[PDB]
Amino acid sequence: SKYKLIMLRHGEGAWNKENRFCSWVDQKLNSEGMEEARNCGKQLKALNFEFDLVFTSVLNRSIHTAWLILEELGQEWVPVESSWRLNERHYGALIGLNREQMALNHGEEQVRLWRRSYNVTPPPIEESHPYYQEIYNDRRYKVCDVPLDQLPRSESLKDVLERLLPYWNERIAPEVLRGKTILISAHGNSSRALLKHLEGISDEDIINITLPTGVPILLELDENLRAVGPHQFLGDQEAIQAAIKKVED
Amino acid sequence: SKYKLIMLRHGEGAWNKENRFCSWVDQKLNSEGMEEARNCGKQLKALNFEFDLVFTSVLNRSIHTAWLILEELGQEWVPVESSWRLNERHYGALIGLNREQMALNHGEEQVRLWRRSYNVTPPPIEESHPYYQEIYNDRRYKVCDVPLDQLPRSESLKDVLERLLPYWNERIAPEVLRGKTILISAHGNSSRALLKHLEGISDEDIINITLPTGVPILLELDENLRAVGPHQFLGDQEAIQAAIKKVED
Repeated sequence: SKYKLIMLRHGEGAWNKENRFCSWVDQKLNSEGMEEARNCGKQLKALNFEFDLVFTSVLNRSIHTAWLILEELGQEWVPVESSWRLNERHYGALIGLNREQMALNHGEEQVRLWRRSYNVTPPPIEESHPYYQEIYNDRRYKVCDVPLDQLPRSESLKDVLERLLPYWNERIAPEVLRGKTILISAHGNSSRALLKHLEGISDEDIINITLPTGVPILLELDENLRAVGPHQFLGDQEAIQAAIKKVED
Repeated sequence: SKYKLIMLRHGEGAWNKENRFCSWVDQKLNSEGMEEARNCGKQLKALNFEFDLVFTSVLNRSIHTAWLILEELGQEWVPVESSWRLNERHYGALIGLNREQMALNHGEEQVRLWRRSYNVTPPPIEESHPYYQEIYNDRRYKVCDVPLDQLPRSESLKDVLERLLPYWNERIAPEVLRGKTILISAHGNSSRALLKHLEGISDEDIINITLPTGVPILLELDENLRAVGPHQFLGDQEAIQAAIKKVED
């Protein structure tokens, strides 16, 4: 492979356990999630990875994961760049609720698509939503490449890929093609959407892809930046199968 | 005034109490050095500071200081930018040695200059210094705005100001004039050189300015980015003397 890039997702937290979607709520990593980031950094140091640039989202759990890895690598000097286009999927009005609360207010049949389909967008988050203010009042969203009102109020995995692509093509890809070793600290859907694009996965298969957290996901790309072969999880097989088992269902 | 800018320095280490100059050696902050960064962040949060951009050096103690402040401010998303031109003063061959040792190899009168003068450059570091490789083998310096061999091998307070100016003028100044609230996590001489320039301090008076660590240094600039008065230390007026008196001993 002419190029190699590493990617991973932070460890999910308390909400994920209760089957709730943190989404764009800027929750901090818990003890377990901070341990994953460290162990991941140790794993990369053990593989002598030397990064030249780092890309993260605007959500602090993404960033803190990157910081802990850089500290473990002793590469805190590596430029770090953040963007909302790398943010987790915006679940709209479904933010906060568990599976049962969703079926109750929207319809079981209706809820199925929203979590298991590739292009069905959940209903938009509204002024009346408990977390509406906390997201849009945040001044980090007042300095994006698009005005606050032009940002997502809900998203499908397809939507995510569509606002992520611009960032890959305009900011990240040029750096890979320039010989740089990149690290991408992302989220569940963020990383999922980028893998679909680089690996050419169908709309039907993208849904079933396994994405363990706290695990380095190595991608070997050719001259067109298209993945050569399957992405590989780096680290000991035990730690991997436990992580995989954790993102099941 | 019309513009504002916050500067500060990291807590000194063990070497500094042994009266040794860490200089460009990339030492990590100690327990003491990290608590200062946090308390400083808490002090800024307490003052409702909202930064739009952050500048640090390439030495990790500078960076970690910034990260701890951003975390305390809940502004981990603020872009961070690092440069060697913000690095601590390069003390040349004097890196490592203590007072007793410097004299033993150079002379009480000759060393008194290199430490208390504004323009006398210490001898350069030789390829035989214990810390030479540790500094020039590092890849963080193989990606600077000037080739590795062209980096200072020692410096005077004047030298520091001369390689810092290009970065103020070209990178930071434009952002201040653009309405942005900047934060600069620097070092002893770095912060000293910058204040001298912006406040128009003499070569003799500069030597005596008291630069407490872990303290927010507010600077109000006019339209020409010149100091509109003297810089001011912010925070609990109680803890501020604990900072100055400690720096004065």
